[PDB]
This record gives sequence, C-alpha cells and structure tokens, in this order.
Amino acid sequence: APVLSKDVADIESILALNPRTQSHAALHSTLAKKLDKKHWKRNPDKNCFHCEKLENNFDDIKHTTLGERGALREAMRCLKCADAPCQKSCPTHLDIKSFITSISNKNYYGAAKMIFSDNPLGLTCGMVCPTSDLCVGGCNLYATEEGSINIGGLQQFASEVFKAMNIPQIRNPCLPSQEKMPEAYSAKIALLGAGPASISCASFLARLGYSDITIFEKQEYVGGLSTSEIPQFRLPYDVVNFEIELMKDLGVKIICGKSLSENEITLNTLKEEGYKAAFIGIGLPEPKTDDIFQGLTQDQGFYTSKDFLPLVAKSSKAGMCACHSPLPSIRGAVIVLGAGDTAFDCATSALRCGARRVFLVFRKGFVNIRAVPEEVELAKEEKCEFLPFLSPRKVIVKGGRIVAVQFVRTEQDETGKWNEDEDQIVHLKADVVISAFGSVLRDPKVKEALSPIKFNRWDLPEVDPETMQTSEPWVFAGGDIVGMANTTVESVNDGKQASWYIHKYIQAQYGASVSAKPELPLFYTPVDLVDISVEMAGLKFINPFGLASAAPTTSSSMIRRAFEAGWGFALTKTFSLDKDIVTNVSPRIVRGTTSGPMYGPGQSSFLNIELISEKTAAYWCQSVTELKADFPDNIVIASIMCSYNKNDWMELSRKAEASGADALELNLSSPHGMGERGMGLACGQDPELVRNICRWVRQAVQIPFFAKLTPNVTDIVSIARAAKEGGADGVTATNTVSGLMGLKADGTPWPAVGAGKRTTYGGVSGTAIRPIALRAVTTIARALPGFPILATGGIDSAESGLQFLHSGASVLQVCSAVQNQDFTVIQDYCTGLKALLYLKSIEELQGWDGQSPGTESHQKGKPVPRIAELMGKKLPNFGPYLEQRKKIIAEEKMRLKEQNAAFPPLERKPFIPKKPIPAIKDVIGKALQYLGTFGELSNIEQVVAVIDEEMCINCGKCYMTCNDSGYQAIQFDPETHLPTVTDTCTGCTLCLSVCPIIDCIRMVSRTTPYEPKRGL
Amino acid sequence: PVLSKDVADIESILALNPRTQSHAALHSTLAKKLDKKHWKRNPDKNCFHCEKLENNFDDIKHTTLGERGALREAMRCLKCADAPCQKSCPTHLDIKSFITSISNKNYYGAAKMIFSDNPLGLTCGMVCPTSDLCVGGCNLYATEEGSINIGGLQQFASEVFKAMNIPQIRNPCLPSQEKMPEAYSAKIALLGAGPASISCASFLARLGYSDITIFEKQEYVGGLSTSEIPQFRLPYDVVNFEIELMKDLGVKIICGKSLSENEITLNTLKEEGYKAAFIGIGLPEPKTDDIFQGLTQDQGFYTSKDFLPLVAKSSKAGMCACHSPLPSIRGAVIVLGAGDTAFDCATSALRCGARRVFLVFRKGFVNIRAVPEEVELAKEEKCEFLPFLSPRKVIVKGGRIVAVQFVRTEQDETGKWNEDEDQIVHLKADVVISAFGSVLRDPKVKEALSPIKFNRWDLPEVDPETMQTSEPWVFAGGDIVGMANTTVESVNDGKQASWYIHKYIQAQYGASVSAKPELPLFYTPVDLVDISVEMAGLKFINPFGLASAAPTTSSSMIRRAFEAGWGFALTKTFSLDKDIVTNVSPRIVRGTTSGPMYGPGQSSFLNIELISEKTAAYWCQSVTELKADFPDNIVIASIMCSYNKNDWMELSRKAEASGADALELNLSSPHGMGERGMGLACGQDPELVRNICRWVRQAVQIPFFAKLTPNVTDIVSIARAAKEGGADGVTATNTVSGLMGLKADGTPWPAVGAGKRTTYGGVSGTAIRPIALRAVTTIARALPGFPILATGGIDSAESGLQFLHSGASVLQVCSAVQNQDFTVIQDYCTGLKALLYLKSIEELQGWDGQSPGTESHQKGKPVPRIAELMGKKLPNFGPYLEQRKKIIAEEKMRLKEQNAAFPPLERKPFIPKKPIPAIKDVIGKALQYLGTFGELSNIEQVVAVIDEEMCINCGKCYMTCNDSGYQAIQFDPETHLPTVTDTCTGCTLCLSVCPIIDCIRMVSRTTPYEPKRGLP
Ligand code: SF4
Ligand code: SF4
Repeated sequence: APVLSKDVADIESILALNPRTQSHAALHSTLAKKLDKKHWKRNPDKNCFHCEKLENNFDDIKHTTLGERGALREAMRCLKCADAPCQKSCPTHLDIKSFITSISNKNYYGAAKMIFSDNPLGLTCGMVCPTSDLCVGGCNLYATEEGSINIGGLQQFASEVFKAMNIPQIRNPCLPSQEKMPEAYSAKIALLGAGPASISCASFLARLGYSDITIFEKQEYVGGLSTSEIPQFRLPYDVVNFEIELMKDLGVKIICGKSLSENEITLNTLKEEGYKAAFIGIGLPEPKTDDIFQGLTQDQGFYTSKDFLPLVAKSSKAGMCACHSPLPSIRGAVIVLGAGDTAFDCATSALRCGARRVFLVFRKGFVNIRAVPEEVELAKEEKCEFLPFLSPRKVIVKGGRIVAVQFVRTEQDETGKWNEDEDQIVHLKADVVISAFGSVLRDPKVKEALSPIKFNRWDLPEVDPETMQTSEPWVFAGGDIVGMANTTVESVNDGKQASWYIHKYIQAQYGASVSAKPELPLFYTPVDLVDISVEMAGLKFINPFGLASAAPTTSSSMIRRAFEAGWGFALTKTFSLDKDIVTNVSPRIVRGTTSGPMYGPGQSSFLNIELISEKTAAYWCQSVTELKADFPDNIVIASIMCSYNKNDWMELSRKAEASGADALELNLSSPHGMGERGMGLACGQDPELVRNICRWVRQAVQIPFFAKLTPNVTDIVSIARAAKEGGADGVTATNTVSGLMGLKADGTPWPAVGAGKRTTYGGVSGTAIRPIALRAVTTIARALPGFPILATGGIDSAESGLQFLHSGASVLQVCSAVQNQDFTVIQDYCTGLKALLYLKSIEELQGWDGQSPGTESHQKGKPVPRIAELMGKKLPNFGPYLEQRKKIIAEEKMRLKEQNAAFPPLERKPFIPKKPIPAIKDVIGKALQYLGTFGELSNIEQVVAVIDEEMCINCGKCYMTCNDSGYQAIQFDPETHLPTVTDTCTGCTLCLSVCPIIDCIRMVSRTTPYEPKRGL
Repeated sequence: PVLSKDVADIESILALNPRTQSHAALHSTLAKKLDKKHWKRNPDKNCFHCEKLENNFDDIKHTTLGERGALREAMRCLKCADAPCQKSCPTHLDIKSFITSISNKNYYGAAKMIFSDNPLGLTCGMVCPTSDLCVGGCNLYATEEGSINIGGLQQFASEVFKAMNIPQIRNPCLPSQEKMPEAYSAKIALLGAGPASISCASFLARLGYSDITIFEKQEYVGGLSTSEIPQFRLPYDVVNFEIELMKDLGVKIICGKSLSENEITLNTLKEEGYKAAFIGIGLPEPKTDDIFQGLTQDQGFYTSKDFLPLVAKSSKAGMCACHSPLPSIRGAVIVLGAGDTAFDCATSALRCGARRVFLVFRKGFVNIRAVPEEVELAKEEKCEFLPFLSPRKVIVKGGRIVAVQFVRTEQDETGKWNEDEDQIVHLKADVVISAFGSVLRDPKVKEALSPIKFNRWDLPEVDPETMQTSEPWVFAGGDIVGMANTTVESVNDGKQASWYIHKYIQAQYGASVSAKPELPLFYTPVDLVDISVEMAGLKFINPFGLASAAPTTSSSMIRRAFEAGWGFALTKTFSLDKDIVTNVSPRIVRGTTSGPMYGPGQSSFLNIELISEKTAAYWCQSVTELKADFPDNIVIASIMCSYNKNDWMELSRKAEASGADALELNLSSPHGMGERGMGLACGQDPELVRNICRWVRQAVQIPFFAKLTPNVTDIVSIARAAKEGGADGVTATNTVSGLMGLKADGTPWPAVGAGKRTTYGGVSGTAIRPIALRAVTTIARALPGFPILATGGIDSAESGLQFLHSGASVLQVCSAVQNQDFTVIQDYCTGLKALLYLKSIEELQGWDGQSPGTESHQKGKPVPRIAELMGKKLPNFGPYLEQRKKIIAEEKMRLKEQNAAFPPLERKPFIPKKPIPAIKDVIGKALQYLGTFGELSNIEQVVAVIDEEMCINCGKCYMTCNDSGYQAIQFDPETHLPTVTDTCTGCTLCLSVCPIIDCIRMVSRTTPYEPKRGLP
C-alpha cells in the first residue's frame, strides 16, 4: 500500500487554487499589483478615454434589466410596505407591494396581472420609467445602505414572462354578454393618435364594455413615440407590438393613414359621422426649432430629433415599416443640442450610426439638466462629451457639408437672468448637427381641426386636469398634447383618467347614470377562470387556502377580514372549556435564526411559546355562528383542546358543533402522563391516546373532525392511523416542531421572560420546517391513501402549496406566511394557482417549470451571444478576455450590417389549452408515485455535473465545494477562473447546490464507465 | 354584540392596512405630481440649489455600513476561491476570509485579517478608491445587483475592532526581547509620518526590531490622511487609532525634525549610527503656475497644499494645539484640476461657505483622472463642471481676485492638445484654488538625500521590488517614489520595503534570511486565549471538528482539514465488507428552507447519501497514518453494522486497533420487523441502542459516542439508553427526516434514474439548529455531565458558543464547510477567542458578543442628537426631511461659534478586569434559564416600543399586528410612523419582522395588564 491519507500528485495540482489558511502577510510589489489588476477588471476603467465600437449595436443597454435569479433576490429584498410610498409616487398607482410580492412567490402571471390592471403598458413603462424621479424616488429602502428597489426591472421581468406565456387578454368577465349590453356601450368613439395616451384610454374603455372604439393614427405605424423615437436598445419594438395586441384582444380598432387635420378628420366630421366622444392624444408632433438652422439639410448633416430618431428606428425596429431602411451614415463628429431625454437618445443613436464622437451641447449647466441621471448614465458611459453654458449662433457649411458650429457663452447673474456673452465664442468643429430641443404643436391645420376647443397660453388644448375634458364636453385630451405629462407612464395615466369621465359623459348622454366612485375594471386573462375549488371530507372549499389555527386567527374579527380578502377557510385559535383557560407570557414569538442575520421580510421561521386561545369558548362559538352566518361558503373549523377527559372532549366538541362549525380540529398538543415510554408527554405522541380521543369525539358529534398531528413523533403514520381507527375523517399535518431558536452570547435565551430571563421549548413554524411537514404529509398519504390531509408547514406561495397538493394534501393552512406579510397574500396564492394549472394545458410551454421559463444562457440577466467564435474559445467576462468578446461582437454586428436582410418579426398568436385545465383533484397525490424505498433507486443510472461557462461568474464555489466536501473533480483554470468538471465526478450534485447562477451547472447522464471510489 | 367585527376605533386603526383590490385606481396626473413631493426620499433632479453645508463635516460616504447593512452584504458575498477582488487589492488583503468572518458576526477575526496585511485598514476601507481596485475586479459585478461593497465591510469590521479598544501586541512567536539577536536592535530611521512609513515601521516591528524611529517634519502625524483628506471622508480619530496601534509595538515618533540640509541628512544619519533608512516624505510641495505668482490667500488664491490644511486644521480636533478658523470663503470659487485633490477642494469649499463652486479642467469629462466615487460627491453637492478650459490670466482689482480668463482647449488629429487663443471665457470668481498635484522641489530636502540617484521625474529611483534606492541602506516608498496614487499603495510600498530592509540589516550583521518573504501577522491579546477543552478523557486543541459527512469523504480531506486548524474530525461512516454500499446520483441537493436564495449561505441541504463507499481497510489504514502525523488532533472513527452482536464487535475492534481516539456508533441502521410503530432504524428504539452500546463497550477500551437521531419522540430516552449500554457520550444530532421539494410538475429533487424517483433524505444545515439545540439542552438537563458532541447548523463561533452554553463540549460541523471550505476553522477559532476575551472586559458588558449596543442610526450613521429634531415627529422623507436638514444646518452654524475641541480622549486600551473564561467555564451555563412553562412569569409582561429615529416607515409592524396580532399599532398616514398603543400584549411579532435591528424593543409593562378574553 501507499499513503492513503495524502493526495496523489495530480490531485495536489487539482487543488492548486483551493483556499488554505495563512501564516504570514503576502509580499506583492505595488508595481506588480498594477499590472495584475488589469487581468481581472470587470467594470469600466477610469483611464479609458475610449468608447468601444457600437455601430449597428442595438442590444439592450439598460442597467435595470433582470433575469429570474436577479428578480427573485430583489423581490425578496423588498419590504412589501403597507401604504407603500412607491405606489404613491407611481402615476398609474400600481400596487407595487402586491406584484413584487407575487414575484418573490414565483407567481409572475399574478404580478403581471397586477401590473397591467393599473397600466396597460406595464412592460414598456417597466423598461423606460424614470424610476428615480417617480416610484423608486419614494422607496423606504432608500433609507438603507443597500438602497432602493429596482421596481421597474422587476415590473419588466414579470411582464416579460407574461409575454412569453402568450396568454390573451379577455373581455372583462364581470360584464354581461355583448347582446344584453345597454345601447350606450355601442356609442361610436374616436381616439386620435396611437401613442401611450390613446392606447391606455381605448383599453380602459373596452374594459368598461364599449364595443366600437377606434384609434385614428396619422402614420403607417402605431405606438407613438415608443415606436418612432425611443431607441431599440432601450425599448424593443416587439414590446410595443405585444401591448398593442393586448389592446386589440379587446376589440379596439386601429385605422392608420387618417389624420386630425383640416381636409381630413376634424371634430366636426366626427360629430357629423355620429361619434359621441373623442379623445385627443396626438402628442407633440413638431420639433422645437431654432432660426439659426434655417436652410440646412440632411445632405449637409443637419437633423432635428424628429428627423434623425425615426430614421434610426425605421431601420433598427423590424416590423415598423415595409422598408428595410438603411442606417443613416453619421461618420465623424456630432453635435446634439438639448438637455431633455430626447438629446441623450440622439447621442447614443448617433454612436450606433457610426459616429466618432458626440458632444451634448446645452445652453445651461450640469445642475440644470432635464433628463434623469438614468438617461444621462448611458450617454456618459458611451463616452459622449458634455458642453455646458453654450448657445449656438452660426453653422459653418463648407463643401456642401457642415464643418463647424460656433457658440457663445451663456451666463447667470445675481438676478437669475441668462444672457449671452458675444465676446466669448466657441468654434466647435463638427460634421453632424442634431437639434433636440424638444417638441411642440404648431401645425395650424391640426389646431384648426380642433375648433372650437380652447387653447391656453402655450397654444395647447386646455383640459380639466381631473377629468381631461376640454372646453367641449364630448372631447377629451391627454398625454404630451396636454403639456402636463413628460413620461410614458403619465401619458398612460392621462388616458386612464379620461376613460372613466368619458364613460361618465357617454352614459349621461344616453340617459344613464354612473356611480359617484370611479371604478375602472382590472386586467383579465382566461387564467382568471380556472376553477381552484376542491372538496374534502364532504366539505367544499372555494379555494384550497385557509388560515391555520394560530396568531392570524387570534380574534374572529381578523377571520372576517381574511374571508373578505378571499381566504377559502379558517381555523379558530384553539380554545377550551373555562376550567382550562390560560394566560400567555411575553415575549412569546421570536424571529427565526434558521437562515442567518436576515431581518425584515421573508423570515424563514418563527419560534413561539404561545398557548391556546386566551379567549373563551363562548366567544369562539358565538363568533363561529356570526362568521358562518355572513360567510356560508367559507369553511370555518373550530380548533379545540381538552385534557385526557372523555366528558371534556365530548362536551366541547358538541358545543363547537352546535355553534355551526363546518368541522372540528382536535389539537393533540395537550399533555397526559409523564412522557417517554417511547410515547412522549403530549397526547398526539401516543397512538392509544389519540385513538381514544377520536373515538370520544366521534360518539359526540356528527360533523367531520380532523386530528392535528405533531411532527415530534418517531412514527407519525402510527398516530394518523390511530386517529383513522378512532373515527376521525382526516388529519392536519403538522403542528410546529419543538425547538430552541437560540441564545445570546451571554447564555440567555430568546424569548426571555421576566427578570429571570427564563424560557421554555417553543414551536418552530415557517419554511424551515417545510421538509418536515412535507415528509409527514408524504408518508401519511402513502401509508393511508385517500385519508384527507390538511397540510400545514411553511406554505407561502402557490408553488409551495401545489407541492403539498402533489404530495397528498387537499387543503393548505397558512400561518407564518401571513405573519411575514398580511392577509392579502391570498390573492397571490389564488392567481398563482390558477396560473400553474392553466400552464399544464399549454403544450408550447412544456419546457417550463411552472411559471419559470427554461433558463437560457445569460450574463446580468441578458442573453449571451450565440456567435460561433464567441462560444468555445475560453473567454470569461473580465480582463483582456472581455475586450476580445467586445471586439468579436462588434465585428459581427458589422457583417450583420453589410447584409441588411432579415426583417421577419414573428406574428403574435396566443397559445391554446390542448387539454382540459386540471382541477385541484387532478393533481392531488400525483407526485407520490416517485417516492420509494432507497432500493427502488437506480444506481446504474449515475449522473455527472456539467458547467455552462457562458453563464458562469467565475467564483469557484463549485471548485471549493468539490474539494473540501467532495471528490476533487473540478479543475479551476488559474487565468480564466473557469471551472471544468472532470471524469472523476461522482454526481453528488453538491456543486450545483452551491452555484449562484441558476441552471449554470447541470446534472446529465454519465457516458463514461463508473467505478465507485472504494479506497482499498 | 357582534364579536367577529371590529369596533369603530379599531376600524380606524386599520385604515392603512392592505386590502385586496377589485378595481383599478383613479388618480389624475396633476394630483400625482403634487403627491410625489411628500414621499420623496432622494434628491430632486429639479432642485438646482445646493443645500447649506457650512461647517458640516458629517460623513458623506455612500459606502458606510452599520451592522445590519454590513451583515447582509457580507452574506451576499460569494466568498470566492482565488478571489479576484484580492488580486486587485494592492496589499493583497484576504477579502474572502475577513468577509466570511463578518458574515459569521466575528468582527475581530475580520479586523485581525485586515490589519494583518494593511496596518491602515480602517483608513483604507474608508478611502479605498475601490472601483479602480478591489471592487473593480469583483465577480458579483456580473450580476444585476452588482459588486460587493468591500470598503464598507472593511470599514465596519475595523470600526467595531476600534471600539473594542484592544491593543496590538508584539509577535508572540518572537523570542523575548533579551534573547533577540543583536541585529534587531539596529537603529532604524524613517522619514515622514505618512502611511508609507507607518506601514513599514509596523511591519519592521512585527519582525522583531526594537529601535524604530519615525521623523516627522510637522507637529502632527498621518501625512495627507491628517493634513488634507477631509474630515467628512476620513475622520482624525481613525488616523489616531492606527497610530496608537503602531506605537503599541514600541515604534518611536519624533515631530519637528525634518529631512533637510540644515537638519536630517543621510550623512547625519550615517554619523549618528543609523543602519538603515526609509524615505516616506511624500510630495510636500504644490504644482504651481506662473499665472499665479504673487497671489496670496488674502487675494483669494490658494493651492490645494494651502487650502486643505487650513480646513483640516480647523475641522480635525486634536490634529493641532492651535485652534484654527474655517477659511472665510465667500462667493464664487474656481477649483482648477480634476484629480482626487481637486474634488476635495470643491467639497471642502462648500463647507467654508462657498456660494458657487466651479470645477475647471484643461481637458474633457472623458479625461477626468479622479474616480467616479470622488466625482459623485461634488456632483451631488451641485458643483459646476467646466471642461476644455486652460487658465490664461487672473484678474486682480483692488487687492482681490475678481475673475479668471480661460482659453478653450481642444484635441486635434494627433490627439495633441491645442489652445485656441481666440476663444475666451471671462469667469467671475472671488477665490481660486489650484489643485494641479504635488511635487518635490525643495533643494534643501533633495540635498539631504545626496547621493541617491534621482530620475527624470525628479524622484528617488528604487528597485520596484525591493524599494531600495541607489544607496543600499536607503529605501523609499509611497508618493515620493511616484508609483503610488492611493493610501493602500503607499501602505504596500512600506510593507514591501520592510522585508528587504530586514534583509539588508540582517545581512549587515552577518545573518541571512528566508528566500521566501514571510511577514508576520497582526496580533492582539485575543490570539492568546486558550480555547482547548477536555472531554471523556481526550484533549481537543479546539472544540471544532468535522462531522461524519461529505467534508470527510476521504482521509486526504481530513489531513488538509487538520493542516488548516480543525480540532478533531470524524471519519465518514464505514462498515464491514459484507455491508458495502453503492450510492446513487443525484444525492445532495440544496435546501428550500429560505426560498430562492442561491450561492453562499444555503440554510440547509438534503441528502440521500449512504455511508462511505470506501472500505474499513482504507479507513483503518487512514486512521493510523492520520494519527501518526497528527497526534494532537482527535480522530474519531464512525462505524456502522446491522443489528448483530459479532459484527458490531468485529468492526469496532478493527477501528480501535488502527489507532482511533474514539468511536462514533452510527445507529441509522435498519433492523428486522418494525413491530410497534417505533421506527425502522436502530437509533429509534432504546432497547437496540442499549444493546449496540453494550456490544461495542464489549469490543473496545477507548471511548465511544452514540450519534443520536432527532427523528424520535424523546431523544433523551435513546440518549439514556446509550448511557445504559456502554457509551462515554452522545453526538446530538444526525439529520432530520424530510423532503426538500418538488418541481411544479410533481417530480422530486433529488431525482434518481430515468424514473425520476427519490426517497426521504436528511435535512442538515442551519434550518435544523433549533432541533439540534433543543436536543442538546434536553440531554444536558436530564443527564448532567454526560459528554455531548454537538451537530446541527454550527456555522460560526457564535452558533457554536450556543451549543457550548447548552451543554456540549465539542462542536461537529458539516454544512458550513459544504457552503465554503475547510478554512472556516480559522474564522471559528478567532471568533471563539474574541467571544471569550470580551467576557472579561467590563467596558463592553453592554455588547451582545461582538455586536455593540445599537444606537439611533439611518443608513448606519449616527442620528444627530439635537434638541430641536426630537420629540417633533420628523421622518426622513418629503417635507419632513427638509425641516430636518434645515435644523441640522442651523446647528452646524450654531456649532461654529460654540467652539470646543480641547476635550479629546487618551485612547487608553481596555484591560481584562476578570479572568478570561475557558471552554470548561461556559458549558451548561444556559441551562439555568431553561425550564417548564410553569416556571415562566405571566406577571412580568412586556410591551413593544419603537425608536422613530431608526424606523424606515415600512409598516410591517403595523400589518403583522393587524393581521397576526392585536391591532395595537397606529400607522400615521402622513409620516408613516408607527406608535404602539396600550392594547399591546407583548407577543413580540412586530419586533420579529422589523427590518431594522433594535428599532423595536420589548420593555416592561407599566400600565395594568388584562388578558384579552373576548367574553367574560
Ligand atoms: S483596496 Fe483598500 S478597501 Fe479595497 S480590499 Fe484593498 S485595502 Fe480593502
Ligand atoms: S417594521 Fe420597523 S422599520 Fe418598519 S415601520 Fe415598523 S418599526 Fe419602522
């Protein structure tokens, strides 16, 4: 034999980069460290006066873009605030708490439903909202070092997944059918311009039931500025297409080529043609111009924003125009004038047209810039220059081209006046000049077509800023044309606002009234019709979710608000006879330590030393009667407890029955005996005690009752069997796990009661006991199949709840997930369950895990390029390897320019359920057939880990885990930090378990012969 | 009445509680604009007015962390192998290790590791231009949530250690001073008391040198860190802290003596017997221009070397004896340049009462040498940036500056910079500050460096690896050499030089050194705390060991674990030949017990791994070698047989003969029939455990411990059974039976073979700590003194101390290693020494271990305790934030005249005022607080109370009490400030969900308490 406890030489070399402890400080010269620094750099270099080449590169540059991994982390970080200030600062009043809650719970349909209910352009706004000036500007987490929440990127992700689902929008299912709709909803309605403002109005008017809505667009294309001028590298055009198709799912018609103009559409022709109401959303169609630039042409290199930006869009947004437009040749120095978000997008677009440098020249200072720093960041990092305090005076044209622009210095006084110093000039050499001063409405033929509505000092239509009504009651206006809004989201909200008051006007014109409280309908899809009801033990539940007997059911008044929120059923707090009344100590409910020092939302566990209800059985029985009177379709289960006393159990079970409880829950946490004949102290730990107690309750009541089991048993099957023999009609699995949540560093416990700082063993709830409760439910449902199981134990989403259903549970009680939140989580659970079952009917999404799409190769939540030279050549995303990636992409963006073909943006058509949408009964117990003994597991079918280096982020955790906890089977290249699984892999899967990039490591069938490591 | 319904007063308390919505909301765009300014938390892009910062030197760093923010960020760090952040740190700081220690709340271990490579670690963590250094190479850049705040984590851990008041000690590995070779008494001279010399002087003292002397020209120390770096980035008390640490090693500092020809010259040093010299005088003189000659401070002209010292002299208490005034800077201020210095002059100018600050540089924004950190502070303080401007003449009228005339610079075809004499800017200004850098121009200083070779930059030439000048005995480093730009690079230059200075001196005394540079680590009295412990007749050198699990798969892994410092180790469980097993794959999967958290810190793992696939021969030969090489490390052999007498005796004797210190009996073995619903495993029936313990106590003479299972009704029964059969102790506990979850389609994870089957696994990690903690406590109460080996979610010194306090002697670890690597042991051993050392410091009894008592903070920055801010209801948002900013600014003015800086504090280090406990002193001390529920006081009730200066207005306490409590909190609709009402019952749920550490506190109840009964 050799030395078994010493690594052989080639394993010694495997471990070369493995962490070892250190005995010394490490000598490294300040010089050497300077050159080694360049090998690992990830972020921009402060010594790079050089912008990498970006011509024809319209890839997503938004820093807010999120993948699933990133979006789940961020959603879990959000505090999900009451009266959340982020919503307060959202112009469309999105319930950001709710949709971010749905994202943490992996329910992206429910989040996207929340989003499009209040903003029909949620995916757009999620991408382009100046969140720092709006919702993120009010985020409570701004008061922490980690900072505010990326609200828009989360909203973009949840909306992106919903897009991929290809689910149509349906007509509001609360409405009557079209035939029995009152005549008023047949009113002919006209919208002018097909931008955000009108798309929002038409959608909200269709939601109300109006069945003849028409948007008249001037141009061959639709979407407004989101189509014509917002760059593709910030807003992909298929997003715009997607939100349009959603509105068209509601019957809104769009007619292009006809304009609001004299000798075209006028307010009068509309009135003559029978239109009962009109909304003006034509935007600001003309560019603000300077008399300095009179007579210049694009041939000389002059553009306005309204000239330049649509030219880049018509060429970089497939599906805009039948023309495969050529990108404009912009070779040289470019002067963009302006400081709104218009100018910054001509800046970044010029660099895409081949610009060699861009000067953003504005007439005021840096302090004075009108775009949000988000928009400014993308110009500054693409190395555009910034020239403040300069006003243009002459453009020098030589040889048919612009060759210079001469400015004068602008200045401020004491008065706050802005003058121009003639003596202080700047002759700035440039080849292209793009005025981006902004937009106006100046066309008389258009203003004339709006006769006789009133126009204000700014020659813009006056509107009641609360109803968006003009000086004619039947004509409304919103968005950029009003001069109030500066954003897509405020333009959307302007159409949202006008819709209800248009609905008010039209209904009044037909002799009908509307309610004094504006009620616009929510956003609906066929998912909302999925039947998530379930029957169990002879009781029908309207949804499988209910409140566990616990802190969220301390008072029955809280149960009423929960039923009012949508909860299917609820348990009373456990109550007993008067002689068994209790007093609680305090403190008695602490947060979990089970997942480290993470404070705030999503605690992984709680410990409680709380007893049963301090309130009386007289309170609970009268309460059960009141709640059953007002909520006949909401199951009310009274949880009860008595000593090991046949008279007591019989008397209390009879009283709770007479109160009208749909069922009973026998709390088996009551003691009897000393306690460890292998049977423990509590009744629920002894089979014979449980059999008798259930026998007694069976003799006493005629309603179904369930034994609530403790997990603190050697064999919970034996207890459940004992209840079934005793006559119970089901078991609730399980109560909390007996634990000690931890101690301070001085030895004292928490919770600590009184001056003595004493404690007792408490119960552990929450997701940290989910494997315990899931195991208990699985073994009961397999040992006693068909025996109804009410699952409790760390259920906090529709995805978790579905796992318990798959494991044999019929209904799902919740406690810790509400303590971590509030009662409204029920809405996320219900939409998440409707979504999960609906997706089971979609063939096209078979390659998904629930609401999660198949994780494609990505970096920073953006997909890595599928180029042949950029896959396989060992190129991690840092150091000199990243500069070569950026050169290969740039060259390949260039050969995709010198062949300007491929304009086939696929036509959107919805996915159709290919089998009946399963019911809750179609999934109960369907996972149990995969469970077995260990012998039923195949050791012939071994797997090995495989790593996707395009998704790897070079942390070497897999490397470390396999070395200090595995088989030393990963090589970690010392220059690229790229791991590679070798053939000594045993498939233990530990590396995958610790990889931070979702689906980077993958377990695949082993192809090379396997010999277990025996040592010998 | 109606009991299931809220009375009106409670209906009012619930006004802001969330409710599920049935309609989309109506809010006009105008109303949204007016409502947005009420919740705004961040700067408005519309406010151009600088906020008054006069005499405000409060911290303005965006990287400062408090404990709650630091703990989150250290947990988010992947703690990477071969970490690129460390390769980019000039001082090669082990970032992975010190951040791991922070994540485990071991702040001493982090600080010790930081100061081991960087004696100025607190300073560096505060001023580290991380984007161009360590954070520039961080892997988490490639994620959407971004690189790790390394400087903030360094600052926090270093700041906590600062507050501990623990001195640095001499290298304890050194011989006593008397027995030191005569060479170490060599007189060493260092010029300049800046970071370069402080580092070099510190590392020279660690090696053992006793006669070290720093010669500083001024009467202060610290170099630029004291003289020029502003107090709102680097406070002086930090510089004082680092100096006192160096002084702890005996380094001497003489102020007022200078390297100059009329004082200290190399000849005078050779004359006075000094045997080596280090030049760290930096660049003491400014880069001036001819444009400025004859311009005093009295005319409005400063250089950075003039202005910033006056401001530091005036804002850094204790830097000077002479109380100095804030320079009267009144009007427009031009700051010339764009280095790190220029932006400090701009920010310090606003502190002096500047009305307007213009930063003018001779190039563009793409050429700014300063870091994006630095630039942001001036940008967010409304400083104006003027590019492409070269100063040509200063206009002085009537004895003061009134304007500066500039010319427009531009880049040509070469890239060369030209001035355009024809394009001017007449910029009004009351003050000019040249920040063009620094030089060494003093000839008296240079002549004192004769005859060392100077280069074309007029700076000492040094071998960049040895820092040696042309004279062999003279070394140089820091800014004087010209390579360093940063404090950490100058620290590295001294670190570098100290080794080769060591070489030169030792050589000059006829002594050689190691060819491997080995600088000693940073040492405090904490490193001397004994953490050994004796148990069952065995001496453990520390209580931490590896559990029988994946980290002990091979003996070659146990060997590497011992080489890292692990006190003991269990072999993987091995068996006789006949019972050879074969694993399946996948078999180890990550836990879902804390939701979709990926990467570091998995709260649990689930495994279906069997015992070791390697033979008893391998493990027996391996134990022999391991114990022959590591006699002081305990090796316990884990063995398993079926329920069979001869087999248990054969295998236990074979492992004893191999030299095992002890045996661990794995009782996870199935027996025969099942019988009486009392588990299929041996460890679940106390009769079989007492028999197996009998049979092994038969075979062997060494101690043996029974590894107990937690999946039992009463673990104390199977523990007592072990103590009745043979056992010298018990290991509590093995893994918890569970199932970790299902994909949304029903298939499990792990999934074995094409059938996608699985079985019940074992749950490990921190999610079972409450179960393991409860088991160790019960066994310790029932069997006092019976040795317990603890297992179950030990992942830090703190968590291990909890198992020690609960009755355990040693601590087995598995999942924390799986989450990292073997070197966590060093974090554990440092943390345990710190936790025990601190128990002796009377000055820190108010701490929780290594966590200080939390004070009023926002973003981890002390709230100002001004009389006018408190008791007035001002949250940190909207108009309430401006009223606060107005209040601090009137107090920062009221503090300029109320002028006191003559009570500093002699930072005398804390001394142990009671013996440092040993492990034998803390075991079991938590058991006193444990007891039944009857032993808990229901008289000493508590109530919740909220510190509003700490609240971040999320409302979770409000929702948690509304939907999971007693509806006892008012949430004010205008301030979003909660207030706990008298109806509070002390349940403590609100404190448990609060994101802010210690914002809510449970206090004794003053008002009468009445249990809420609902009905009499
Ligand atoms: S560069 Fe400075 S802040 Fe960054 S890791 Fe090194 S010492 Fe710490
Ligand atoms: S949970 Fe904490 S931070 Fe949030 S409102 Fe309540 S007290 Fe304030």
